[PDB]
Amino acid sequence: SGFRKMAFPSGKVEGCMVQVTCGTTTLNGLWLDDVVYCPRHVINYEDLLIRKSNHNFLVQAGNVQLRVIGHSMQNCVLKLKVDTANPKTPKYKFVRIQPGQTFSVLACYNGSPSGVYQCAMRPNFTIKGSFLNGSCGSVGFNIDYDCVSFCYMHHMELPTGVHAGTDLEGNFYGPFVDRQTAQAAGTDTTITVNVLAWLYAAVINGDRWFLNRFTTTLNDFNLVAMKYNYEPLTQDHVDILGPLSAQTGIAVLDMCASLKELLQNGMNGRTILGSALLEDEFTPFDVVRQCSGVTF
Amino acid sequence: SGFRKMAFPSGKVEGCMVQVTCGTTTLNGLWLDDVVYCPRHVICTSEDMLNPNYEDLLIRKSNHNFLVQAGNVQLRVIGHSMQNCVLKLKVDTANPKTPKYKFVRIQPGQTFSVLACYNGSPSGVYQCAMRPNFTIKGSFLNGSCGSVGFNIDYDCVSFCYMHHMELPTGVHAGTDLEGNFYGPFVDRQTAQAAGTDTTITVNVLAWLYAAVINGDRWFLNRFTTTLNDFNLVAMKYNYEPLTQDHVDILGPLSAQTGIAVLDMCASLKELLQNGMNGRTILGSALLEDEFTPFDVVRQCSGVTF
Ligand SMILES: CS(=O)(=O)Oc1ccc2cncc(NC(=O)Cc3cccc(Cl)c3)c2c1
Ligand SMILES: CS(=O)(=O)Oc1ccc2cncc(NC(=O)Cc3cccc(Cl)c3)c2c1
Ligand SMILES: [Cl-]
Repeated sequence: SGFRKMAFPSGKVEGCMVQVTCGTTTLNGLWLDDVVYCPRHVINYEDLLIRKSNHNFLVQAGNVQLRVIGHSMQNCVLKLKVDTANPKTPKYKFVRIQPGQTFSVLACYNGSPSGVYQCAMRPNFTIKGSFLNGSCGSVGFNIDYDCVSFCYMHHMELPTGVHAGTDLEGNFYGPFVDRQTAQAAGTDTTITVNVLAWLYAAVINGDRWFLNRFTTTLNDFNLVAMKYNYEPLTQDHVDILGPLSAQTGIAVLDMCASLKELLQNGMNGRTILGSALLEDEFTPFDVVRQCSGVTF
Repeated sequence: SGFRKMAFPSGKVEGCMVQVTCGTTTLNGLWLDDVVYCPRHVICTSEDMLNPNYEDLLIRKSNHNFLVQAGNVQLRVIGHSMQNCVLKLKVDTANPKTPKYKFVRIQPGQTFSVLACYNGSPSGVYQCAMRPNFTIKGSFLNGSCGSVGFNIDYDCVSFCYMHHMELPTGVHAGTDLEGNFYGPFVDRQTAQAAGTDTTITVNVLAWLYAAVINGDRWFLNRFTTTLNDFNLVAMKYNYEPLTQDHVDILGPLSAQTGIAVLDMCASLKELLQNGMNGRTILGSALLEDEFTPFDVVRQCSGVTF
């Protein structure tokens, strides 16, 4: 029993965190094999990069200084070739996630990991993270089997306190650029398939007060959900929730009618899994994993 | 900016998790130097759990009855002893991944990270608090016994909790790493129930100071309170009494934000009376009590927005 916002064990990622200094700027880098990946804003980026030499980049792994022997840029990520392969390099992949998907963030300062938390890529491509100055270069990841899938690298904070960054190939999530200009997150929406998954997790943990005898149609549900700034629910989402529907005995459009009643009438002083708000940062896969005990 | 429930990086603890098997029971152990620590109920059958005599069950065991597995390697058990509710298995190999560590016993209201494991394999990490009724609201399934709670301030891992059991309400009970239970619990399948739980007042106040640091002040009022009047009101909402120690501990946050502890107590009093009126505080519609004053100072900036 119990339902917590759970992050993946961070050890495989901790053994990759390094400190990258260029002039006055210090941020975090990801050391995989003989390459250190970090935000290019550590340095017209091609014009600024051409003026740099290998010895201008100081890379520190624990108490050891790594020697930079080459450098290149890929989109908004700087790739620093180092003379030493990381002996702690785990099995890994660079993957680009979609909005609604969740991941763990290992927040670092000066190449030293300080905390791990779980979060979701919002529909407006920002993340509601917890980052201070020096956090740049902190990474997002998932673990599937013994393989670390790196999906996010932190680049900046927006004026609303939310965060923006790139995949590990340097492509930003969202219409953001890595510069000091007028940038604002778009109007955000609630991740409907995730709220439904979280409602199924509450039923599994013995919370059924919100269940009712009613069912709905996908069309009627989407007409109602569009009124509350909820993301549209697709047939793919309905298919993905299939296993949880079979385990609890509540059809996806049956649970949608519960969500419709919760949206139109509120919680009436009640909570669901210790929350007075509808939680949208657990995917259907996160719910099945936390209510099954998958290990790494 | 931002405020998340943050856990410590778990790598230093992952390199200590092992699987302990005794007969049909399999659970987690903590391998530090040449000793594996695990719940003593690993020696029990389900029948034995009603009235187990651990001393009688342990005397019938030999070293080779305990199977310890670290990754794909079998460790050889060369000795065994019981200390309170923890079994200490002496092994022939010191853990090369043993971090700098300490065993610390925490008090209610204190927070810690939990590395939830099954079959000696870590599956997840989350942050939680020791409730005033000595239980923890964790997320654990069967096979999670032996998972540990810890804090990592600087380079030293402070082990404070080892998971032993789930109570009827879904909450969890366990021991410090010396085998002493937190709360009036026994490692026995007996009519045991968690006491009525209360809200950790000093933690809610710390979290209200964190909201002010992140630029939110809608909940403040022009009022103050005496400590006695605050406690008379707080007790009616099942909030823990606020002591002078708690007021002293909140001193730094009071100096940083410019809001006296007893003035923050007055906003808390008003929030309990009015609710949030459709508003949130740090993305929450409930008053959060699982961040200590120390957690707030660690996570938040030193400059108030
Ligand atoms: C603004 S500050 O308080 O001085 O420092 C912070 C604070 C929290 C912060 C949290 N995450 C990231 C930060 N850094 C930036 O956004 C730097 C920046 C600027 C322009 C363009 C880019 Cl790509 C990056 C943060 C800075
Ligand atoms: C056997 S079950 O209740 O269906 O599965 C669970 C579920 C969640 C669980 C979460 N933590 C621990 C579990 N196991 C026990 O409590 C074992 C036990 C029993 C009596 C006394 C003691 Cl000291 C220990 C859990 C079992
Ligand atoms: Cl303590």
